[PDB]
Amino acid sequence: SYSYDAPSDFINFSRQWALEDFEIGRPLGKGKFGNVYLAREKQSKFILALKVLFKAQLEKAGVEHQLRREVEIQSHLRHPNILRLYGYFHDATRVYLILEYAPLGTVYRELQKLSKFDEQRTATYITELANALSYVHSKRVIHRNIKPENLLLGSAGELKIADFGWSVHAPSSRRTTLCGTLDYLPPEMIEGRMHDEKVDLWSLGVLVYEFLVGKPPFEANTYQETYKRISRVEFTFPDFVTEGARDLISRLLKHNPSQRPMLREVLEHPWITANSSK
Amino acid sequence: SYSYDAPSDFINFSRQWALEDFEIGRPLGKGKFGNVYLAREKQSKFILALKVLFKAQLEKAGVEHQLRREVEIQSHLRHPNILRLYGYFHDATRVYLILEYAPLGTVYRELQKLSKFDEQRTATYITELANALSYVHSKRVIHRNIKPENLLLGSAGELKIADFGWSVHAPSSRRTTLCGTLDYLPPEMIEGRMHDEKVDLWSLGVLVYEFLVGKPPFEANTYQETYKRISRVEFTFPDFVTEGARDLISRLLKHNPSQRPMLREVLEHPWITANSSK
Ligand SMILES: Nc1ncnc2c1ncn2[C@@H]1O[C@H](COP(=O)(O)OP(=O)(O)NP(=O)(O)O)[C@@H](O)[C@H]1O
Ligand SMILES: Nc1ncnc2c1ncn2[C@@H]1O[C@H](COP(=O)(O)OP(=O)(O)NP(=O)(O)O)[C@@H](O)[C@H]1O
Ligand SMILES: [Mg+2]
Ligand SMILES: [Mg+2]
Ligand SMILES: [Mg+2]
Ligand SMILES: [Mg+2]
Repeated sequence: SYSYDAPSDFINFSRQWALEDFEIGRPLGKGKFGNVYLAREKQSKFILALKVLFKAQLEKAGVEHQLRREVEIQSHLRHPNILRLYGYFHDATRVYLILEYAPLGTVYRELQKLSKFDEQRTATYITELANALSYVHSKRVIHRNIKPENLLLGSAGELKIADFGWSVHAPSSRRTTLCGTLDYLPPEMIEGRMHDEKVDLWSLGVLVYEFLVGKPPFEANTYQETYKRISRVEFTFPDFVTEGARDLISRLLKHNPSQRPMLREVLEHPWITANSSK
Repeated sequence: SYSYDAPSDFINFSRQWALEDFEIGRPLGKGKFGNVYLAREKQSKFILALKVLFKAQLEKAGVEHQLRREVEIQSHLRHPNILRLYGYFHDATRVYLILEYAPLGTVYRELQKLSKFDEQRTATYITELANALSYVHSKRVIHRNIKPENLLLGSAGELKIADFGWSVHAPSSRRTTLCGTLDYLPPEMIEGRMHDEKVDLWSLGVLVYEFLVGKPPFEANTYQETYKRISRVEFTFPDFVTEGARDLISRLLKHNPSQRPMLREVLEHPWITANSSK
């Protein structure tokens, strides 16, 4: 049940994929269902990332259909600021995603090192991110999981959107995380609200805030308090956040999704154009 | 922060409550934040249930405000088929709910013993449940957690609705269980859909099915499959479920909440009146 509408054939980086095509290196990270390994295609010596997923853990979590969406959606996207998915294959026990290797790690880790980004580094990242999301949204795809952990850095330090495991086509009501006993709840208590590409515009506004401040705007001790802060749009600005940054953040963190700007208004925002290098 | 609009004064079952007012017996059950104990008020020797909740665990889960709703809502309800909450009190570390003692246990356990209920036992329970939910809904309260574990049995074998920890006033969009990182999700991805008292009509239909069949209609191996079965109303009937029972169940398990019958149509349904003893 692992036949996707996505490439599975050998690629000459200089016949179906096989595990014997790859040399394996250090783990680049640990996912929930397996590790992502630094890898190399043997013939071309091309460096890639090999995401290994265990079929047993995929099925016990019932996530086999969202994996299909991740593979099919990401493999058909071609953008300099989006992580390539060159193809996939599977054997008896594992599924392998052949991913573009991002050498400079996650924006999450870079934010940990630098504590907070200056306005120019932030505006440049937001330009790259808005460009990539514009391309994603032109395909009617919602990423729905935009956050520093899922933003990788290319060899030139540019942003690469990664982790399309939650991506869907707009509009959608699909949930992302399900917890608790559902057996007795009606549909109106388990189904998510209808949402579209404006979801990623909100996440983009959260990123502008955390890039400049060093912490997310709705941070709280419990899930419930964070839930209320988000639902009621309860956040405040430290005094060092400039007026132009406060304007862009406030325009993006709108409870009404239709009131959030188009990505082109973000790219042309005065604070962005004044501080971005791209 | 544990001052509720609910009784906290001593009651003569034959001055504020104190833990010294009660003799403690065996645990009647184990909740998520503490045990429910068989207890006895010393002066009157009146047998009750003492629900003990640890403030430290309540706050680390951020559930202090839903506890207020549970205490305030349940303590103002007076119905023979609803578990009384006589009052509450708290000390430095714990909150105590003084509950009516239900001698014959949960419907859950009775269903485990009998495997499945005959049509007459089922119809009688549904009559008692519909009567109690009619009273609850007359107060514009949604229980939102109707299931066999939360239905207790009085000394005469009658149903008693229990566990109002999820109860709210209609209409509502409050979630019941929150899981996963919310920090980057927009409101439309974390907020629940608007719902009202029709929620409990769906749960009632699930109960009719499980009472007669012995298993819930949307049972599945994963949360995701169960989610899809509920959202798409995917269930089938074993051949022994009679035509009248199939009619009542199908009328209640409507995806559109407004298409579900009033509780009075349930109480007057031909299958109910033909088989209920109440
Ligand atoms: N192409 C890549 N290049 C470099 N590092 C990568 C790449 N893909 C993944 N990683 C690293 O591996 C980690 C886990 O990958 P990820 O795709 O997020 O797994 P996941 O299970 O789908 N999501 P997560 O729960 O965060 O692990 C990431 O946080 C990165 O640090
Ligand atoms: N008044 C009562 N009389 C008799 N048994 C009771 C009473 N209240 C609770 N119990 C038992 O104690 C168990 C736990 O009580 P409950 O009120 O459900 O705790 P909870 O944490 O709010 N929900 P749960 O997660 O199921 O424990 C129940 O399943 C019953 O078996
Ligand atoms: Mg991730
Ligand atoms: Mg993920
Ligand atoms: Mg319970
Ligand atoms: Mg409960």
